[PDB]
Amino acid sequence: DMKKHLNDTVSKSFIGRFFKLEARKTTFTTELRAATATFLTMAYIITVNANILADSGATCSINDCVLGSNPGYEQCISRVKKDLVVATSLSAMVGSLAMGLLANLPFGLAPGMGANAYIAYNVVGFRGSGSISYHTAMAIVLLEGCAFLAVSALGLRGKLARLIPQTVRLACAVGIGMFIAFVGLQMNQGIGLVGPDKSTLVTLTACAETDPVTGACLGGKMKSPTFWLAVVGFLITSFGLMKNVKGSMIYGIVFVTAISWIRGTQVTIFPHTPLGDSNYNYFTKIVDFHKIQSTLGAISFTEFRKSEVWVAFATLFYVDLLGTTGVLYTMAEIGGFVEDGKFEGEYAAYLVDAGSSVVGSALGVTTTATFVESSAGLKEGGKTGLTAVIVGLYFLASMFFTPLVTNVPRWAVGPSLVMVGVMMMGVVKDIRWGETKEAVTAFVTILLMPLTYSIANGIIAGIGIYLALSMY
Amino acid sequence: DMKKHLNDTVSKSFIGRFFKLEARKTTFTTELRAATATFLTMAYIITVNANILADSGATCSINDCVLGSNPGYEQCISRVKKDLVVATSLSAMVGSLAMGLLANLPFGLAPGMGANAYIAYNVVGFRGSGSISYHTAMAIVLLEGCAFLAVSALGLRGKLARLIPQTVRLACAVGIGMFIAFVGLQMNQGIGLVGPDKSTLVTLTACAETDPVTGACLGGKMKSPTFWLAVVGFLITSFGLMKNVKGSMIYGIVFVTAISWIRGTQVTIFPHTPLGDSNYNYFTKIVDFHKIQSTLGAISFTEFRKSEVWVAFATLFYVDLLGTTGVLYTMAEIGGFVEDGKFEGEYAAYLVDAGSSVVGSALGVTTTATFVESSAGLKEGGKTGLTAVIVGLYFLASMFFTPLVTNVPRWAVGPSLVMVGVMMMGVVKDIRWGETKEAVTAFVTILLMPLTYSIANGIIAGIGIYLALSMY
Ligand SMILES: C/C(=C\CNc1ncnc2[nH]cnc12)CO
Ligand SMILES: C/C(=C\CNc1ncnc2[nH]cnc12)CO
Repeated sequence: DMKKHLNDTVSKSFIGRFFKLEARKTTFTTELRAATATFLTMAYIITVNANILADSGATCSINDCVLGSNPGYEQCISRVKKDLVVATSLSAMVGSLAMGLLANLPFGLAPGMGANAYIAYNVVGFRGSGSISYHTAMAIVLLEGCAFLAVSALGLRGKLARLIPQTVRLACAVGIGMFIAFVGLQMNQGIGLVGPDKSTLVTLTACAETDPVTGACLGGKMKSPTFWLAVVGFLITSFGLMKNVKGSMIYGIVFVTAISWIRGTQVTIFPHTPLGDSNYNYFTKIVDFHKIQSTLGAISFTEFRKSEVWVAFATLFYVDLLGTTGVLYTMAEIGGFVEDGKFEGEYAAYLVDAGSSVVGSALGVTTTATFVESSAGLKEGGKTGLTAVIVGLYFLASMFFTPLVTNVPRWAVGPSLVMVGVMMMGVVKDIRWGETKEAVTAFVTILLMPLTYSIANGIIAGIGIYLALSMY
Repeated sequence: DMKKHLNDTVSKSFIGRFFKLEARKTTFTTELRAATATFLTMAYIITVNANILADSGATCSINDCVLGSNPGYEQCISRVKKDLVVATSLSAMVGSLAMGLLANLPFGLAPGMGANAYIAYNVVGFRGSGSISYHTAMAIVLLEGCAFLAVSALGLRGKLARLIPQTVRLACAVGIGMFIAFVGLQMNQGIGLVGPDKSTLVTLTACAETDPVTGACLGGKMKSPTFWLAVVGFLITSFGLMKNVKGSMIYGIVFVTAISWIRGTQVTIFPHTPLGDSNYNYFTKIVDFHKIQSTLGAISFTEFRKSEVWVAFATLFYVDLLGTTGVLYTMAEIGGFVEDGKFEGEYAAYLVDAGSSVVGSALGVTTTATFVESSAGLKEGGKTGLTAVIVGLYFLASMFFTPLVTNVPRWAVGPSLVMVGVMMMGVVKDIRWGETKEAVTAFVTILLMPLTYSIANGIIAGIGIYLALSMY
């Protein structure tokens, strides 16, 4: 019986009374279990979001040498990838802690997919491409976060995110899902299923004897030793949604990485090059305390005088308004929160999702949103902020394992990137495909995002068609 | 009143009694109007299917000169494109006539989208690419048609097209729609919205100062004089489905072509090169009788001893079985045809759709299927084969205008190719997106077709995942 003794020494204490444990009937153990489930569902991103931003033009320029395979640049990119893990863990612990404390909402915060890909692979490019360097991207994040905080402070978001047509938002979500799936197939961040061609633009080039320098290959199709390991990892992950295990994405990532940690095999991650020797020597120790040394703060408000920047600002505004106008209300009816027209926390909910982006802009991360993959805790129990606090505590006591998170091979996150798109595509059945007016714009927005390799292009081409087709 | 006098001099005559005009109550005028509507809906393909097969490695090899911009090869490709128009018109008149006469079904036959793209852009390649030359493709069509006729003669199709899982077929249809939309964007058959890149694989390159030889460009984005004309033609076409005009696709094609026929403008199709002079000199006359001289018959059963051929045979079998198991029954409930379990013509319907592919294999065309875009006649009236016969008569008296169909610019069919994909995508809301088992395979099949630029790759990757995920 002493189990229930833990629910009277806590509920009647200050901690229980502060969160109103007696109201919205629940127990401390149930809230802890819900927090554990929603952490296991979400924990993947700490190693997924680290590998996307790392290969996105690190802070060191040619002065510390880009794409020429020089060990000097490789050491810097290793250090930067080491720092972004801690940065993402900190940005997930904060925000989640505020949402737990400022409001009584059992949610979680972390830099989600979709804004990280946008600023990572379109404006900063792949290791020095694009138009704007790394500092200007974080300046843009700062400006967008401040603007969204101002907009949510005194009410316009409800009156601004409701006038957008109901089809463009869903089409944009599907297009972002397709693009995040597409980016996980090239031999730059993905597994290597898609390669270049001369006659056509795309061609199946799972390719064994590949060219290390450029990216082409010299014969051998669908016989890559690492591509098949990635495929079996994807199958292991996919056999985790059926039969409904708690967390399967991290299970597949862990299995693939653990198989890859063997030294000497053809799918290894620690080769005999001295880069591999240094990586292994760092990997010997498991627990390591790391302090940010490179991307602690780097903001430059000196290039806000040209174009190709404010377009990114508008696109980030549109994507972040798409993200939050949706998931927040959706994961309110699952629990016993929704009333006739109120959340009892909606106003305080929108404030944190914008406030904990200013703290992340000068930290190494992108804008954050409440995770949709957190209903695994709501569907069990817990009605107050005893899950957000525990999630923040977990993320805080998950950054000490940096050596086990900075050596994940890039072919272990390809399945995760593909599965994110599969999960996102599920909303495509709510679009009214009957009328031509919605079908044309939805199809254009969906198709133009992965083919042209741009999200802003898709949004700007979907808005124009919908505007022109209704010129009355 | 003499209008109704036309319904007694015909219904009581041999023509009326043969088609049982008194039964399945209808009138001759109603059937003629339905035939007119279903011809206007379908007529586009005569200029759409001609431009796809023309730029697919014409029969003349390097001996009559490939992609080097030599006038000798250009004359041959012009002659071949001239011949395929008549070939497609003949293949549409036949088959439709048989379906009108052999059975009492008010449908129409023509070489539909999806098998033409497959054999055109994957196995014969773009002007000499691929593994198999033109003759082997028609031999494959002959073999597939004979095999399907044998299978439909004594019953297996009902017992063979029903065991395929309900998700793979829909995913394949959506993937073919996406691929047919994708193929209409490159600067080879499409308008020019998508071009190559070095860092990424795809990049928006609507590009004004393009390179005539290779396909790249030398600066200027989204400022192509012909791309904007194609866009406005697409808008004209799309403002034809809302407000429900009879036929709008051919309207947009005609408008774009008529604007393009002006000589001297920047979007012209008759430049001052002597190729343009010869094309214009042929275009002076409007009505011209043409006889097939190059692709009348060319079948070679000499290379059926290697691989990379029977794979195409299996893929064609799968696609053609997907096509017919669906549309035929669907456009049976619209009219008063469906009974408890019978069509009164199902067995005779499946026979013609396979028989009129043998006649087309040694004619210049691909496998044909009953057009889904023929319900425009069913939804008005007509219950017997007084529309198929009229459709065949129209197609017969539509091949005399070859000069007005062989000079259509390639940027006038891009909107049509895009719109076909938009119309095909509408079935995506019947797939069960809830269970992971169907969602994963549907997403993989949908995504892998346009990205890898192959339909067989998508089918073979969607079948394997569904088989592996159910290994019990
Ligand atoms: C709106 C933004 C991100 C949204 N991304 C996500 N939003 C909600 N749930 C998720 N799960 C994974 N990624 C996400 C940028 O702050
Ligand atoms: C099965 C095949 C083609 C199917 N294509 C089509 N099938 C049905 N309706 C259409 N409208 C345009 N194209 C089509 C090949 O014979």
